[PDB]
Amino acid sequence: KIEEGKLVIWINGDHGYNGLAEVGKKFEKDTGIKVTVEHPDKLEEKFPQVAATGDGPDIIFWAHDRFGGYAQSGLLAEITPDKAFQDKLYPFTWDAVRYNGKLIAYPIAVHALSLIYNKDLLPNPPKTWEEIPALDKELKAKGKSALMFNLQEPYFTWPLIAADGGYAFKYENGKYDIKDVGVDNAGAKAGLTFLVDLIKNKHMNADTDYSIAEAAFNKGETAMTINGPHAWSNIDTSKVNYGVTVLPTFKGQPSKPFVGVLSAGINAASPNKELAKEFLENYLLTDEGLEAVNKDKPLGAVALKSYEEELAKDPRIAATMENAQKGEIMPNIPQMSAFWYAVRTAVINAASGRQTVDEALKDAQT
Ligand SMILES: [Zn+2]
Repeated sequence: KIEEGKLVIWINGDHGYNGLAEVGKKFEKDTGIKVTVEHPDKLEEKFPQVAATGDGPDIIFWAHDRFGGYAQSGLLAEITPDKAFQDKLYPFTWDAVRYNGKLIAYPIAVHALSLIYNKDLLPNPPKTWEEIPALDKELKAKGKSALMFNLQEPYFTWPLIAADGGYAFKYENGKYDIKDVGVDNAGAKAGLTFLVDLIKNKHMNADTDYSIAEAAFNKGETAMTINGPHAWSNIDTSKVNYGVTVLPTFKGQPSKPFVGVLSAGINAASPNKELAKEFLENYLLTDEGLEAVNKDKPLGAVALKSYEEELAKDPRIAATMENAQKGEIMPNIPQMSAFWYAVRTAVINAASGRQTVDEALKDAQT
């Protein structure tokens, strides 16, 4: 069982666990209660195991898309923020931590894809997808290319597919309708066709993955890529003069990336639920608490309005949140997994020519 009278917190080592431990110190220095921050390997797989026997940490930090499965198993306590605290965070971030109508975690950080561009090769990046073919022809006359990004994973291609009407599961009145999938409607077909035409006209290559795209942009071979906040650390080393901006529009509508929310959940077996609430609301989710974690390792964009307004002085972070609000929350329901594999195969088959766009998307509907 979980020990009463202390807080044990699990958070991945790629986040500011040392900064989180300093927040624990301010807590441990005006409450008396000790906070121990641990970063065990594969914590997202260990947590459901230990929490099923009534053990594990008091608080777990992870991407919200895994918290739906935790909540399905009753591993997470229903949190009780009052309306005043809820208004301190962006409303769409609360959508990411709701399961079966219950809030089951506190939103912390916000992740979304943006357009990354080389200011030297391209000082004013394009605003729409439609102008990218001609811009590629201009750059190819100089021996550069316009755009390279990961075509193997649908996380990277979905923003264009979703723009004109494609969607995963219909989201209304706070619930996903698993009987309503929108991968082969007219809008999804239109965006995927534009993608395939880019490959047929040799503006992109179907075999490009994460590594080929990153290496090409970091060496100045291509003018743009598409990636998230975790990729910036590599571009900084390349000394490529780069910027981050809003994704291009398609048919006048914004590209719609899926939004990931780093969230903090309270173990349902914890005897320290009131201590955890005090720590998360009044120490971590403050300007001073988020600053302590951010100075350790950058969080990207954040769900707390007051601190996001300061972080957005960085145009890369402002662009991240702008794309996040133009996108959609990643569904946390279990059917989401069958969606991703289906769309992954459809995009791969349409890009290579194994299937037409219509046939690939139809097979993805079922
Ligand atoms: Zn992150």
